[PDB]
Amino acid sequence: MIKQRTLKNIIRATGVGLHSGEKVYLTLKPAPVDTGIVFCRTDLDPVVEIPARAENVGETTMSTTLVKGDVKVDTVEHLLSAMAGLGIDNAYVELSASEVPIMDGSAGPFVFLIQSAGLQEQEAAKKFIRIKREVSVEEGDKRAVFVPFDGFKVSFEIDFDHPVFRGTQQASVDFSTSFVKEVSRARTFGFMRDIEYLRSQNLALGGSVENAIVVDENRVLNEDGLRYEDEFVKHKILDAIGDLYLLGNSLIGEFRGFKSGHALNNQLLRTLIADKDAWEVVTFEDARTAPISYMRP
Ligand SMILES: C[C@@](C[C@H]1CN(c2ccc(C#CC3CC3)cc2)C(=O)O1)(C(=O)NO)S(C)(=O)=O
Ligand SMILES: [Zn+2]
Repeated sequence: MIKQRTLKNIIRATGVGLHSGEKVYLTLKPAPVDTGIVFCRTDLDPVVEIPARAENVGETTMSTTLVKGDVKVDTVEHLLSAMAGLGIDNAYVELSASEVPIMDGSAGPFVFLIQSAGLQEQEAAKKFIRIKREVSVEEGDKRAVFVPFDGFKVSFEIDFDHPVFRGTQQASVDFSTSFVKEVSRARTFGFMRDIEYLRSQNLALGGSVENAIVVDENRVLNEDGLRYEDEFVKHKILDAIGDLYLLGNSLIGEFRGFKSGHALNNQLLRTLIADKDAWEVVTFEDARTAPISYMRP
C-alpha cells in the first residue's frame, strides 16, 4: 500500500517573517497517523495549535494566514508546498512568532532540511482526495479550476501587466517532472511600485533581495538574477501547491489557475469541500496500480 508519511527526525530553523520582519524559530516534529499538518504557536501560554486546513484560513492578503480567535499563523504556503511536494501527511510545526520564516523566498531550504532529516513511512494507508467532477471559481478576471485527472498536474497562466515581463506568463507541470528540481527553488517576488503601499498596510516589512526577486520597472535588482527563465510563474505554481494542501490530503486531479492568488485558491477549496458530489477519499492497497508515486523516504 501507499503509506502515510511523517518526519524521521526533528528539523530546526531560524529566519524572519516576510510580512512582519520578526525573528522566528521553527521546529518540525513527527506526528501520529491521521494528525495532518498542525501549526503550534509555542511563544504563547497555553500553546495555540491550528490545523493547516481550509476552514482555518482567516486572511488571504499577500499570503495565506491561519487564524484561531485572535491568534494567527501567517505565510504558510511555502512550507506547505514543501510538505505537499515531499508527501508528508503528519507533522507538528512549532513557531516562536506569528509568521513562518521566509528563508530564501522559495520552498528550497524547507525541502533540503526535511530531506536531510529524512522521512518515516507509517503503518496506515495514505488518503487522497480524488476529483470526480469539474469545479471552478471565478471573480472578475481571475479563475481557478479543479478537473478530474488520473494523477496530479498544475497549469498556471498570468498576465502580470508589468514591464519586467517584456510584453503573458504560462507553465504546466505534471508531477510524475520533479517538484524539487523544477518548482521548489522558485522564489517569491515583489515590485518597487507596490512597496510604499505594502509597508503602509504592514506588509513585506522583512522583504529584501535576500528573500525575494525584487523588481524595479525593467530591472531585477538581485545582482545574481533568476534561477529559471520562468521563475515568476513557477512560484505561482509553488503557491498553488501549498494553498491546495490546506485540503488536508494530496489531490488526484488537475488544477488550472488563471491569475489566481491565495484568496481564489481558498475559495476553490471551500467550494470543492461543499460539493461532495465532486470528490471522494481514496487509498491505494497497491502502489503498482496507483496514478501517483513519491520519492523514496
Ligand atoms: C503574495 C506573493 C508575493 C509575496 C512577496 N512579497 C514581496 C513584496 C515586496 C518585496 C520587496 C521589496 C523591496 C523593498 C526591498 C518583497 C516581497 C509580498 O508582499 O508577498 C506570494 O508569493 N505569496 O505566497 S504573490 C507571488 O504575489 O502571490
Ligand atoms: Zn509565494
